Order: sequence, then C-alpha cells, then structure tokens
Amino acid sequence: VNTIIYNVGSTTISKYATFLNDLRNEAKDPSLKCYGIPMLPNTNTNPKYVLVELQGSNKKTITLMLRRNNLYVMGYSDPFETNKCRYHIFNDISGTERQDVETTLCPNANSRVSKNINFDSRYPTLESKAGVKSRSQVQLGIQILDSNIGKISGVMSFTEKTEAEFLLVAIQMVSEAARFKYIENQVKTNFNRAFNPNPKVLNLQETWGKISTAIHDAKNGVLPKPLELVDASGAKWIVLRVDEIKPDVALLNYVGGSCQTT
Ligand SMILES: Nc1nc(O)c2nc(CNc3ccc(C(=O)O)cc3)cnc2[nH+]1
Repeated sequence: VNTIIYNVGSTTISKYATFLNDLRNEAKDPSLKCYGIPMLPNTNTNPKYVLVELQGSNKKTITLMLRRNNLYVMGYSDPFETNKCRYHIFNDISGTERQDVETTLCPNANSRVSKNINFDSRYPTLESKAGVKSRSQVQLGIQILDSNIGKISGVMSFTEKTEAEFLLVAIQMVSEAARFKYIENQVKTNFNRAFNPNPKVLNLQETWGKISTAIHDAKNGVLPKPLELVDASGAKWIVLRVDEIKPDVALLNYVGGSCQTT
C-alpha cells in the first residue's frame, strides 16, 4: 500500500493540487475510464487501498485509509504515546476489511493500539455527531483541517463531535476533492480561509454514485435519462449530457461493465 503525504501545516494551492493529483493517480484504475474520466478500480484489483498522511502543525499527524474501489475513508490512525500507532476503524467496516484497516494503517503489530470510531461514515451520522443538521454548517478550509488534526492526533480522549468534525472536514477535502474537480477548486478559491460547502459541492458528494453510473451507461454522451443535480445557488440543475457534468468530475465510482471509453 502506498501513502500520499500532504503537509496541512504548510501549503500553497499548487501543493494541494499536486496532492489530489497524486491521490487520483494512485487511486484510479490504470485503464478503466468512461468518456475520458478515470474510473476507480474493481474491488478485486490490487492494491485495494491507499493511505493519506495528513501532516498538521505542531507535529500532529493523522493517516487516512481509503478503499480504492469507491475512495471511501475506512478509518484513520495517529501517532500515539511512545512507539504507538492508534488505528480507528469506522463501524461500517466489516469482516476482513477490519483486519485490513488495522494492519494496513499500523503495520507494526507490536506497537499498535485500537480506538474504534463508534459510528459509521454516512454524512447524516457524522452530521449528527457534529451536532449539525447539515455539514453546510461545518466550514472547510486548510487552517481548519490542521486544527481538527491537532484536536485528535495524540490526544487520548476527544469527543465524538470533535471526531466527527475532523472526519467531515477531512473526508470532503480529501476524497470528495479527489472525486470532484469542482470540490478541489472550491477549496483552492478559499485556500486561505474558512468556507461553508455550497449546495453544489454537497449535492455532488451525494450524487457521485448516480453520476458515475449515468456517465458509465451514457450513449454517445447522452445520459440514459435526465439527471437532476443542484448548482451553487441551490437551484435545480438538470444534466442531459456527459459534457455538462464532466468538468466537475475527476474520478468515477467503479461501475461494472464496458462503456464508451472516450
Ligand atoms: N470519503 C468518504 N469516506 C466515507 O467513509 C464515506 N461514506 C459515505 C456514505 N454515506 C453518505 C451519507 C450521506 C450522503 C449525503 O447526504 O449526500 C452521502 C453519502 C459517503 N462518502 C464517503 N466519503
């Protein structure tokens, strides 16, 4: 498994771009692509994971473990106490995958410790733990991510709110930013400040699977049926072609079957 290292304590937008660029290049299937957009790989493809080491300020680091097939965060780890590696697996991880999060995050079986994420990765759960009806109320931003890392990295006890807040922010600035060019650009336009995720960034996150299927199944560039998304103002946004949603998409969820590759 490879790890993409990103210095959150000291960056520029070009470094952010390079980061996502490296995570996409690593996550994507070396050949799967529909309409010129890279597609994630089939679950049987190896490696099945990719790590993202987030280096905050004050020597506070957190490593994220992502599944390559759908870019989902399965858990995270942080340097703890002396030679310890504290892994936190999402509660929606099951079977062998739970051993995979533990061993892939903390290879040294001798010094690794467990600290379970007692809830799933679904936004409504994360939002509920963060104590917000919508993640739109939790601003995203570099300095913010850095600050959330510091509240967890090495700290024995943090609340589910503190934890959910870190997750919400990290999930969107990492995997959601990698999945969508639009989301990356939003972060870069507000690189030096805190910003609330707009209706389009959130909708994109919620309709990624549909968009990916729709584009995979697209005929000549025509979406099987009209896809109803929402723009930045929160207005209805009906897409009929791949050219209309493609600019905002960097990676497509793995969708089984052949497709118009270009
Ligand atoms: N990076 C990452 N990691 C995960 O573990 C993860 N899990 C999910 C499932 N849950 C959800 C819940 C709500 C919505 C939504 O409200 O749009 C979309 C997906 C989605 N997106 C995810 N992204």
